Amino acid sequence: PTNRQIVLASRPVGAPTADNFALTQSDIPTPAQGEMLLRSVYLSLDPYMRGRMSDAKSYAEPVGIDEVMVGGTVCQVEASNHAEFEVGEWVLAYTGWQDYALSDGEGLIKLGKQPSHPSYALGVMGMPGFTAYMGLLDIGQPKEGDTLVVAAATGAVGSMVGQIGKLKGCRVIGIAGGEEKCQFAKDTLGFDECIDHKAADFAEQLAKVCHNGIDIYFENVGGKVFDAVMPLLNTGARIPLCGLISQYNATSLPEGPDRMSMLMAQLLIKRIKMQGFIIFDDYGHRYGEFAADMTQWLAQGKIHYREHLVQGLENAPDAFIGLLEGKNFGKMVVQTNQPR
Amino acid sequence: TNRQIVLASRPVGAPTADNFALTQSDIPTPAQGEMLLRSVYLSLDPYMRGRMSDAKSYAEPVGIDEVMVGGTVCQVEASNHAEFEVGEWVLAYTGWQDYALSDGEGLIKLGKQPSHPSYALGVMGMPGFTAYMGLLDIGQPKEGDTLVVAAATGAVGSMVGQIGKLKGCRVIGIAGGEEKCQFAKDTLGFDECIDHKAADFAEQLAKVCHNGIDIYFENVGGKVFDAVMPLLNTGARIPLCGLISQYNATSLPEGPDRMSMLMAQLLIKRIKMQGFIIFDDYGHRYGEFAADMTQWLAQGKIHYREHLVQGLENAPDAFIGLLEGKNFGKMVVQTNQPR
Repeated sequence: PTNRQIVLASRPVGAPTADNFALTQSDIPTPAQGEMLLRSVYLSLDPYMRGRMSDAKSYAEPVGIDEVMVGGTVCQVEASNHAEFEVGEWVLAYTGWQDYALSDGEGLIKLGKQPSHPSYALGVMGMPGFTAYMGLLDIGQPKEGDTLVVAAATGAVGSMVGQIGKLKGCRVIGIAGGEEKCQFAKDTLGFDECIDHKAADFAEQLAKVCHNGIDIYFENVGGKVFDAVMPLLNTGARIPLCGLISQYNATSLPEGPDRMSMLMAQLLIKRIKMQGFIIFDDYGHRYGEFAADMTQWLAQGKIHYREHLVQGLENAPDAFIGLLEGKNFGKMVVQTNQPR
Repeated sequence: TNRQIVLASRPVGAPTADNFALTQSDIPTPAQGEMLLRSVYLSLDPYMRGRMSDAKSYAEPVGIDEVMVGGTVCQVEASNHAEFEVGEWVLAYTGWQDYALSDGEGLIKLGKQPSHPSYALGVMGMPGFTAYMGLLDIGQPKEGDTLVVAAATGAVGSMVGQIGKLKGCRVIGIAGGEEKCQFAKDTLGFDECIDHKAADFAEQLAKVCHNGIDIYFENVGGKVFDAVMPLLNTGARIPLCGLISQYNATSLPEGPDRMSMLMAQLLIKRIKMQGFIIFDDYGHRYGEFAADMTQWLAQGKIHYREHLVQGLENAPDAFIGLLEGKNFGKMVVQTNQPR
């Protein structure tokens, strides 16, 4: 009768390794009046967690040494003394890489006692879909005929961005690692083109398919991908800035002269809006509209959601390492437990 | 004769007199549906430094032996348009010359006998409008926002700070040397103004920006932005209007590449950085701007300083003086006595 936990053993140096994570046990905490006990079924693994393990200054305190790794979870209520929550109720929570956690109410019921595809609340109906929706529609502001480019195209956020872009009237050009993912983005995700960033002539290929330039670049990756994108940006382009995965493993900045002023020069001469956003901020007023649109778009067949499910909490570290290596196909989720 | 100041050679580093040549040409003839404009006032502005360089930009570089570009206040010497009558004052973009042809694209301002017509190059023109569009549409100031703007006593910067103040911002200027900083505070209504020549500039800025920076109106870039960047708040906004500090640069700064550090900061602080060029199509906004600024002027909330230099042939030296920061207020050159 134990709460297993994956904790941060040490901060990664470059790419995370198994040694950076430790599996530990703890007595199941007891809900103390007005609280409830959540038991996890699904755990989301996402690229932004790499940043959360690092000491870099960020939007949140880094995960402490020997503290439980953080993350979104789909749980059911094991026991409740809240009691606006009944036992057996499924919930979207943020309880991290463990079996159990206490909660004073902050999640959202999803979708009750017997929901269909509850793991979807971690993907298309959850944070990655909402990230795409908010970033693309509010910052990108797609118009009919806009050219939209997004990297990590077959990943959770990117695939949502591309498909929402397509239904909003964009020409959609993906960027992804390897020909199989590029072919999947075109064949199944409805991308107009998808360019392999591993190709020796990656930048020329991108330029070739973006023959009318780029109006929206949804930024997930940074690094060499953004370097290929930048010269193709159109006047009045928009750049929703969501993540910079390519640099999360860096231990130093690139050599060579400082190009920071070149970025600023380009934003000016092309009149570009570049805007960062963090999806965990207070967008409560927007969840409902998002949920309504996405439910409709899924039903209309305009959204294809791919899930990558790994069994076992103890496999979360290797799965997470696998995710960062690009050995994932679609949104990565770990089933931590059999449901009750 | 139509005198012209032409680009003789592209500047290397700071412009010199040799980069400019004075030439003459026969006064052009308006050919039916056209008109002949005769300049009275010529605007001199920092962005012209960029127009002289070979750099890729929003506009084609000024050609060698071509007439220098710029906003002008002219009157109609002769018109066959003829929605324009002779003697009518106009805001145009005819550059550093006495005369030029026009098929109508300017705006009548303010008729045959306007008050302060040179103001259409300043508080009521491009610098005022630049400040207005950048600050209000991109900056979106709220009461209590801390606004920082460099080149604080320059034309755009002065307007940004004063519009910022009347929108409820705490306004911190940045300028070169103690006199401009004192003038910004005493005459332009800046709450503070920090000397960017000070060895502890960055700490001085941090000291007065004790609750951080919510809006940074970017005119300058370089060392100033380097001091600003760590002080930016979550949700900050950065209207990007110019980068004067690098207009003289012949190479990129040394040291490792910080492009990814800027991008990381824009993400973790959820910042909006947005370039804009004031010569784009904002025609639909001109009336609202003129109306708002007329009101703010009447309300005593806007102090406009003009620096008027006599003689077209002094435009090169005046402009060089402007870039050296030897200007006080908006630089205008009177090219001719009016008719």
